[PDB]
Amino acid sequence: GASTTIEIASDGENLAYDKKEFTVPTGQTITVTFKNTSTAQQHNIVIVKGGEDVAAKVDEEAINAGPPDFLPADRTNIIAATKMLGPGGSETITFTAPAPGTYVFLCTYPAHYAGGMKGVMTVAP
Ligand SMILES: [Cl-]
Ligand SMILES: [Cl-]
Ligand SMILES: [Cu+2]
Repeated sequence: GASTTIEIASDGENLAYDKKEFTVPTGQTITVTFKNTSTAQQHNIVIVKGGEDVAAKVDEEAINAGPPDFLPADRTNIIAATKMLGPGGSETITFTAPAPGTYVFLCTYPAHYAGGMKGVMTVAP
């Protein structure tokens, strides 16, 4: 199940990814390519350091941070994040997988996380 190279995309015009979960091996370099395949939406992907409580706080810092990237000033709670992609844009991010555990991924464009645009990165031991 575990993989070091992940391809993920938005689903149509909905506030959802085409993957709700993926697994990565701990301690190794991971490549994640996100494609905003929508025709009219803004999307990113943010992998946070922990679960739903961390994700909620990053989402709130994001909407306060505002346009155009909607990300917090620093990455203390972020494993990796793309920039805010327009329709048809894509980005590839790179990070050492952290300690084994479950890590929420989410889009921080306003209302999209609450709208269900989220998933879980499981990090295998
Ligand atoms: Cl692999
Ligand atoms: Cl972003
Ligand atoms: Cu989004």
